[PDB]
Amino acid sequence: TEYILNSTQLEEAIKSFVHDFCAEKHEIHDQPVVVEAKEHQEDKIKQIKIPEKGRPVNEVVSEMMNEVYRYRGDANHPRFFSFVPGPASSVSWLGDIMTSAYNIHAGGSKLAPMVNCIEQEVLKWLAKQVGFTENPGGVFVSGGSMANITALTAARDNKLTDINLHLGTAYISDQTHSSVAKGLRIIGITDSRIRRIPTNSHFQMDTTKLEEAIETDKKSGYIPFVVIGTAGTTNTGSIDPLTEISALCKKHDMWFHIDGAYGASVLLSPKYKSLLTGTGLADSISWDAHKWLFQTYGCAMVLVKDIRNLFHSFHVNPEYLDIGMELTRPARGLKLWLTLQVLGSDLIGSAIEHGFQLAVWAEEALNPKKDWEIVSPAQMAMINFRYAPKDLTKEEQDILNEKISHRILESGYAAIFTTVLNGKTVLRICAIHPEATQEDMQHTIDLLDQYGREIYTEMKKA
Amino acid sequence: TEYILNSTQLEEAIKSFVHDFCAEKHEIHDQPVVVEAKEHQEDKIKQIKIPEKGRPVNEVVSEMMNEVYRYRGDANHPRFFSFVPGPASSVSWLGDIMTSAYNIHAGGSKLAPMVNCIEQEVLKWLAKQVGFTENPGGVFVSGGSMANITALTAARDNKLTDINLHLGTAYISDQTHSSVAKGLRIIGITDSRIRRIPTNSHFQMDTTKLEEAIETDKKSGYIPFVVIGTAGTTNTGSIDPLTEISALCKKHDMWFHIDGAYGASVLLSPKYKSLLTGTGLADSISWDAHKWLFQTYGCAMVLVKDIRNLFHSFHVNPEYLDIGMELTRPARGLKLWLTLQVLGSDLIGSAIEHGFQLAVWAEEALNPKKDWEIVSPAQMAMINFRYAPKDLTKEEQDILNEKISHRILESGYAAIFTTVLNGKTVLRICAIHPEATQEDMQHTIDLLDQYGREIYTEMKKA
Repeated sequence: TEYILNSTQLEEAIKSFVHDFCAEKHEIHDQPVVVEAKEHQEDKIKQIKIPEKGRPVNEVVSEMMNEVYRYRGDANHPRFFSFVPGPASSVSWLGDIMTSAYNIHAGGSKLAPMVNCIEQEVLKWLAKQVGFTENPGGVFVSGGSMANITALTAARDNKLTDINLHLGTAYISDQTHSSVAKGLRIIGITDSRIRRIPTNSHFQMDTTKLEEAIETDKKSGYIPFVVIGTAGTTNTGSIDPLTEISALCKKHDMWFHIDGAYGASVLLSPKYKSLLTGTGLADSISWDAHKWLFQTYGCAMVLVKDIRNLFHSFHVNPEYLDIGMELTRPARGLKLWLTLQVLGSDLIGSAIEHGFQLAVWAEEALNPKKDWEIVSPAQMAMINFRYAPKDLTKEEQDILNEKISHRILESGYAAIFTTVLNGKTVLRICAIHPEATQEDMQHTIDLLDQYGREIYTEMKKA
Repeated sequence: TEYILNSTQLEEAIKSFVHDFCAEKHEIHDQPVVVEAKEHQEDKIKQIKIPEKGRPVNEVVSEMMNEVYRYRGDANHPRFFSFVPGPASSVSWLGDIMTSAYNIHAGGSKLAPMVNCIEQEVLKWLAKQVGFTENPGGVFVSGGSMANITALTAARDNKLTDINLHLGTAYISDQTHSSVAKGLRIIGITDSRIRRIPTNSHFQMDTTKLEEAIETDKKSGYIPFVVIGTAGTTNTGSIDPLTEISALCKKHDMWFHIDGAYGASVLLSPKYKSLLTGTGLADSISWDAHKWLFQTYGCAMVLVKDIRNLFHSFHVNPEYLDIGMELTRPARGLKLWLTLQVLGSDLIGSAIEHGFQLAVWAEEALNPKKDWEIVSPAQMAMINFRYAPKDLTKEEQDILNEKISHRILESGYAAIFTTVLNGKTVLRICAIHPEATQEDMQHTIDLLDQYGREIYTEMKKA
């Protein structure tokens, strides 16, 4: 039992892993972006049981490095063009290492008071960038889903009671992230009472159809209580009409929550900050640091304009008076604080702006290309496009684009996935890697066009 | 921008911290259990701003180590007799380092499939220990709070509709953790509809008064839908009558959820496993690994007997079909798996049993002591006791017990805090440190008795 907490075998394995991993960090370019697992790999894991007797440490570590951690998308590779695993700074890694070492937590007791002070300082700073100048509040959460549910609960407790909750209705767009409707169900709003407002050609929420749905629901006897606008859509990086939405909310006595899990980072970019004008109008906003603030999963934030709303929703005593929904938390904000102090907000701002440039470069490289359609132009480091030769009908065009995705993934040169946009299968690129160059974007596009016409000629008909 | 993700200054700072921390791990005994911060320390943190220009890494590192991380309760000290910060194995630390290094996540996408395979293997194994043999399900959560709300949301969707949700009532004891009632509010159950059933002298839920409240509420027109039994109360480690409660739930069509954030680990102890007979009767159960599975915050699990109930509450499409409430999660289960593989379940079991022995040793040392009352006997590594000389009245007895707590904390020899139990201030000991000895328990009690009569004689009246 004296070798449970600490042993020399462990102390060595830790130092060895850190050393080895730092060394392998310098040969990321030589490695494929995405390594895929074979179909027998799952059973290989399921056949390792939870043993009664312990195993030698480095034997288990090697097993995890080879059989578990190996099969992933390296988000720290410049040509990993997805954003769900975000590029993770080693400053953030260091934050995790220290926080886990000291074994401390946020909230809960008062044994670690400075932990909460650190997090509070960050949340205050983030409040400034959003546009909350009055008396804001906030809490660190594990992700956007948790950020969304936290805000929507505050929204619900602020607008509805237990006897009219069944009459409450919520409003989102068809490009709104799925966690929002999911979170709405959890707090008591049925899917039948969650309106999916259509979007522009620019994928922004149609505020005209929004108001129509609001007046109709109000007339039916329902109680419209919240509109969720997205600042940085998952698919296209589009932004809902923030001022227009806020106007309707003030008019119809509705809570305005902005889902800025991805796009809220743009506030740190002096060049593109103006795109999120009116975030300070919202009553609450979500923000993930593991997306565009270069953190490891998971470090996300939710901010409210009036802190009294978080108290009314999440206080412990006397249940009628950060917090919520957790009591004791992992010290998530500590690694973000460390990142801010070491890198500074200017540098982080510059990195975000480089993300915009990468998408633009992808579009500029796609323009001369023949039969390449731009479904969504370069917007907030994102771009959606497809190879659509006139010869192939609708169905075989979608299959073509999917085959292109598989072809480049197997090549291990870049990570590009397919998303359904406007009814058609579309290739998507989200480039936010700080060290990605124009050559990276150019060659990738050139490699995509190559695969595009390779599979094109493979359509031997009939 | 090329020094955001990685730099030599960072690679050195990482290797330096890990190396230095492992070295200081050999002098934990020489250090005080709790280091308390002065009243100027908060301002010392608030005066450091979020800089636009980056700071040198080790300057920031030293700052956090000295001004932030320094002020904490060392849970890895054998005489830290609280459990909220649990004793953290370095295997768990290693798990954190690896998980953060590879920058991977659970759920979400299909880029890291073996991560989910690993977590699922653990959850299946944990299901076996609870008694879910039919078709169970589960998801890793950030803590007990998240485990409770996940299960209670499942409870609600299974028993109530949107128009009678306001009529639903829940039933807990006066010893049930505060996160439970808080979570009930979040999913739509107001505090006025959360019944606090009184407890025995053994601090177990009175199943007789429970049925009375159920029949009364049923007659009033309310809809009793869930009872939350606790397997291992925060204060005394008491266990509610699991079979009695389950019987009532089957009879009255109610969901049975067990809060085993702390006590569910006892299932791993072959000696004391029988104390949790009937856990398999519940429809859901919570379980924290950062409490008695020697993990860092936060690593917790929630299990349900019927996985379909979790699907009905947390599915994404078509919202009428792990998961919930999160989509993408930190790979929390990976560090638990590493711990399980390295230490084995037998060794973990032995440590738990050693926790029991420590509490027993505290009681055995307290029996000969005069004027020391045992409010709660050694139960699940917990014991509650007080120094109550007949000379001092009720109020000054409580003040006495609080001063003893302060006296031993300032000495830095042990961490013992006060809890209110049966209306009176009481010293509480939770000893779960795998390397704590009988001398540790004996000297602690002897030191308390010393301080007890020291403050006693300081009551110079009148």
